[PDB]
Amino acid sequence: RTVARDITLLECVGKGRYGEVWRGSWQGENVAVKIFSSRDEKSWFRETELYNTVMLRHENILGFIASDMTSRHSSTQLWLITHYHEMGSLYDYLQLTTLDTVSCLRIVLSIASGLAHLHIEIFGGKPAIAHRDLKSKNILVKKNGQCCIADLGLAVMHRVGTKRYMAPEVLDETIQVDCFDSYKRVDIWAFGLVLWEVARRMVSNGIVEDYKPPFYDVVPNDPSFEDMRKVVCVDQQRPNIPNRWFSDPTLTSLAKLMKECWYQNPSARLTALRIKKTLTKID
Ligand SMILES: COc1cc(-c2cncc(-c3ccc(C4CCN(C)CC4)cc3)c2C)cc(OC)c1OC
Ligand SMILES: COc1cc(-c2cncc(-c3ccc(C4CCN(C)CC4)cc3)c2C)cc(OC)c1OC
Ligand SMILES: COc1cc(-c2cncc(-c3ccc(C4CCN(C)CC4)cc3)c2C)cc(OC)c1OC
Repeated sequence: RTVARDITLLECVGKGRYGEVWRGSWQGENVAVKIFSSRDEKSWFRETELYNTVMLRHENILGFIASDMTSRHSSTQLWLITHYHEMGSLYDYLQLTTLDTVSCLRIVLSIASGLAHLHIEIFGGKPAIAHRDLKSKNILVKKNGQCCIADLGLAVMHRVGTKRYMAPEVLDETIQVDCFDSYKRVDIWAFGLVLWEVARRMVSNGIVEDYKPPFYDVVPNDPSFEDMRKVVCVDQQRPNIPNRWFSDPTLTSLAKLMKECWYQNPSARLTALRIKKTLTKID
């Protein structure tokens, strides 16, 4: 039996402290190849351990293909190989695309669908999973207008999260760390922020907001843990809802939904399944 494993790396589509992502080719088809820095080996191990536990398969979860460890002279090479989404991240896409009502709802309901799939325990099945680093750079846009959730390097089954998206209980270190539901409620906070980022790009009455990240007006770039704690915990600020949203029934409903993801009390926040149901009744 022939096992053709060689992947041709073609173009770098992302570089950071995590390492690099490449468009590659295997047997005539695009794949995405994440090459980990030694600094972030634990993210490869965690995502590989999760996929060795449960082979997640969902239209709104980035599709797993392979985990590879290769011995080198003086180092270990760690690759994660997935489906390739040529439209890139939601963060990328929102910069220079605006949305209509149908495309905005389709994006957010697809994210909610992927998140509820992670969060749910299925018996007889899958363990419940919290993501712990949900953000617009960790969501990819597919050609059919739905999105998928990426990067399970911090996920927990039943590195810290991106500080801009951290829930108040994470910033004030009150999170109930032994309690799995706490981690779902941290994802819901982050989902609300992503919902806000997308909703801003939905046109109503000839108006749209420019792309901005959550809290762009109250924290610096690369905000510190203290910068975030002061805004979110001490002053209890939340992202602005522009007046123009209140002329549009879809954005009026989405504003209500995002507020129900942002309660200071984590147990007051909506569940991913309740968010899905609410989105299916909008429009
Ligand atoms: C090891 O490494 C890599 C391997 C491959 C790869 C290439 N051809 C064929 C395969 C294959 C799949 C599945 C079976 C099954 C068939 C039914 N039988 C009852 C059990 C066995 C056999 C062979 C694979 C897995 C790709 C890779 O990357 C693109 C690899 O590198 C990560
Ligand atoms: C890793 O990824 C890819 C792998 C392959 C691939 C290559 N050789 C063989 C296979 C295979 C054959 C047969 C079985 C059996 C298992 C049990 N039996 C009861 C029925 C089915 C399983 C596996 C596959 C899946 C193709 C891919 O794409 C076309 C892959 O994706 C990029
Ligand atoms: C968030 O995280 C992961 C993401 C991915 C991933 C999957 N498909 C496509 C991409 C991508 C492709 C292309 C662009 C650009 C470049 C071409 N053009 C100039 C504009 C568009 C951006 C992004 C990525 C980055 C894979 C991962 O692992 C293998 C990730 O980590 C888990």
